[PDB]
Amino acid sequence: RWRQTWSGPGTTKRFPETVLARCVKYTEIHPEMRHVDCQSVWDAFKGAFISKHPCDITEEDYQPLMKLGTQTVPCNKILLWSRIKDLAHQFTQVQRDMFTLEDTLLGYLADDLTWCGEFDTSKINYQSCPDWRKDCSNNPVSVFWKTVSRRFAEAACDVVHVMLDGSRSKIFDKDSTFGSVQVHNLQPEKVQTLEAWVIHGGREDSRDLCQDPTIKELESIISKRNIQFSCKNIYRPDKFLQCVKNPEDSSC
Ligand SMILES: NC(=O)c1ccc[n+]([C@@H]2O[C@H](COP(=O)(O)OP(=O)(O)OC[C@H]3O[C@@H](n4cnc5c(=O)[nH]c(N)nc54)[C@H](O)[C@@H]3O)[C@@H](O)[C@H]2O)c1
Repeated sequence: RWRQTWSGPGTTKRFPETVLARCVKYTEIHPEMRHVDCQSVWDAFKGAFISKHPCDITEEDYQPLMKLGTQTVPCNKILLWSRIKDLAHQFTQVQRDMFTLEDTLLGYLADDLTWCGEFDTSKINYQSCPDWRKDCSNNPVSVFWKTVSRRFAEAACDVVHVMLDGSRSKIFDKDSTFGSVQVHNLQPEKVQTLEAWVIHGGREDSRDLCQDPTIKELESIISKRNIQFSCKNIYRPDKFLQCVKNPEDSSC
């Protein structure tokens, strides 16, 4: 076929098999998630979007999945990120210094995957899925991520960290999931400080990007919520990762 329904990529090939194998892998590795039955997890995931108009998905559709994937994360060890997923994950890989959402069962199941169904049909749509901008925002992927990102922000306490891409037009973007959802769902009764790490993509020296207009916006939004704001430049992401792997000795 030469003309698809939606303007975005279709469900990832072997989506059922992949979600299930990820659930097996995760539950075998993480002892706290040993009680999880993976078929019922798959079934709840499936029940959220199958037979449903892929432009009419709600947070409620994902409630059975949220329940089965319930998980305690150390509240003071949360790492948020925005436009810098690779470094965030390489970082938390080193010695579980922290957790990203993709280190939870639910985030781990869905990471890098696309999925949608069809109204009045129980088929998975492997040909196309709604683009969140071109088509509609209430689609299975977008709704999933909004819901889990929010619950993950709500679980944080004490010092929360966020990695930001210092080479973006807007280092902090109000229209990102981080800026539109997570910053507004950090709980001021629990969260003492939001500390931003601004990751330089820029060669060598470079500016004090903690002074960037968008970082000041972030500071201002967070301060008006009664949460403290902290910022640090990461001038050389290569040296940072090395220092995390091997603290001191090296000129860290
Ligand atoms: N792992 C993920 O794919 C993912 C997707 C969406 C959200 N997250 C969580 O929010 C933060 C990252 O989201 P965000 O700040 O939007 O950063 P990015 O722009 O790099 O988002 C990653 C992808 O999510 C896609 N995506 C899909 N739907 C949307 C949407 O409705 N609004 C929106 N802003 N982005 C969307 C988008 O096209 C990107 O491909 C971070 O703390 C994660 O824990 C993670």
